[PDB]
Amino acid sequence: AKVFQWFGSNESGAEFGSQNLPGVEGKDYIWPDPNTIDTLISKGMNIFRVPFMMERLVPNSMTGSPDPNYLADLIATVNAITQKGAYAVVDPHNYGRYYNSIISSPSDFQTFWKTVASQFASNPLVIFDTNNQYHDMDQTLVLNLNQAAIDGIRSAGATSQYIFVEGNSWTGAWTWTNVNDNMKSLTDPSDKIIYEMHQFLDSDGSGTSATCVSSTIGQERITSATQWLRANGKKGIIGEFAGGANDVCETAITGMLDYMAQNTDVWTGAIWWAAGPWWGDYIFSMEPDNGIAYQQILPILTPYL
Repeated sequence: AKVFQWFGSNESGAEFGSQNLPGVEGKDYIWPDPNTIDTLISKGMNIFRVPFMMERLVPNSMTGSPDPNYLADLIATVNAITQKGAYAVVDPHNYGRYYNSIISSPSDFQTFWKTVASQFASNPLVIFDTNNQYHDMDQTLVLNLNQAAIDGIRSAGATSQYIFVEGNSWTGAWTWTNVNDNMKSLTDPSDKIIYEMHQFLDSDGSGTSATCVSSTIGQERITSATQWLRANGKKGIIGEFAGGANDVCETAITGMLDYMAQNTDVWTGAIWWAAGPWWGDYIFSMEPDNGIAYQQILPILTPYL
């Protein structure tokens, strides 16, 4: 694995067009291309995070049965990643919400997670990610949803796999200590919780501009999260990060990762946002062979692979 336990990319597309449910495959959304994943594997990446919509995988009620077609494509994508030996993160890219309403039933969420984990229980290279970027919702609820997900996953017999938990405030690293302290209390009989945090480098942290605040902004924005993980005996991962293809952002990216590399007692690695087949000229596209980050950023990341 060289520098970090995990270093890789998001593989985005199956969650596209979230205003259109169920939406239409090939029109509103698309699954990752196994051939370009293989290229990224060949460059040394060993983790691929796969966003999908909860409502497309389990329509109508989260306690119901899966949609066969969307599930079949999730299964195929996971197997393409893991058959080679890399890790696949199963990411319900749902912001703590289901049909655009806050998930307020931990029991219902636990049933959803038993359903999903049952599909992958024997695969130790699957990582379950409780939900992408909880935000603007009750802090105790976020804790309880993460715990319910863990309980559902382990109840399915999926005991070998790591579980990525996410906090409130869009799971931002720079905001973590201000809001997410209660997340320290999560329990897991397999002792494989990783605290996933996200971090962008533009002024407001939204990850929507190619301009970075400064050449040190990434390393600055993760220092207090690093100390929190260490003080509480936890492990973390950066599950979503990017910067534009310019000198300032390239320096900020390297400085962030160099800082994480001297703090591997807590940091397990990082996952770029994003590859996937429908990004075109996106400022952060890691998609081989022509994404701008694949061409201009990947060369600066090779030291960590």
